[PDB]
Amino acid sequence: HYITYRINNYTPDMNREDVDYAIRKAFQVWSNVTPLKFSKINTGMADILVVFARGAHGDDHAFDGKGGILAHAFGPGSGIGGDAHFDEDEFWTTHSGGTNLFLTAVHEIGHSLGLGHSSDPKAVMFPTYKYVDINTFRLSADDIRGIQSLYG
Ligand SMILES: COc1ccc(-c2ccc(S(=O)(=O)c3ccccc3CC(=O)NO)cc2)cc1
Ligand SMILES: [Ca+2]
Ligand SMILES: [Ca+2]
Ligand SMILES: [Ca+2]
Ligand SMILES: [Zn+2]
Ligand SMILES: [Zn+2]
Repeated sequence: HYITYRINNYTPDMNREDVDYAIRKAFQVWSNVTPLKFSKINTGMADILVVFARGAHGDDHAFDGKGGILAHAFGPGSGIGGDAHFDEDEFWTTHSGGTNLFLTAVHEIGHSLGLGHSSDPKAVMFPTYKYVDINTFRLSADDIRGIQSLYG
């Protein structure tokens, strides 16, 4: 129940502190509904690596340029397992005006922890990006069902 994460690199779209905050808040969403304890590391071997990259980036799932696929993430495992990759050809944002990193990271971390996609459009795990005010964002009951089915 104790999972480490590291931010490999920072999108130039955002301030470094804003990337840190968005990612920290995204892990907090999942920690708030599970026994999971997440610890950020700055250097070293983490369970979950966060990476921004474009096109082909070393995993056999190349990105596709601006638009299309925004991000993907691997389920829990050794190596690339757990990692969450964000397509740098998107414009990552703290709020709107691009693709919101926090919301996207909530979705990807879901996959990092072993979740698939939901058929509930209110779930963060439903694979349609839609901006919502970050302060009013809430996991759906379907997301909570999924994650609690794995942890606890
Ligand atoms: C509410 O906040 C949200 C909800 C959903 C996502 C989300 C939605 C879609 C995608 S995507 O990369 O375009 C995509 C679209 C369809 C099928 C697969 C994918 C890849 C994917 O599911 N990555 O996790 C990636 C992230 C992002 C943020
Ligand atoms: Ca893309
Ligand atoms: Ca990993
Ligand atoms: Ca970018
Ligand atoms: Zn990748
Ligand atoms: Zn997804």
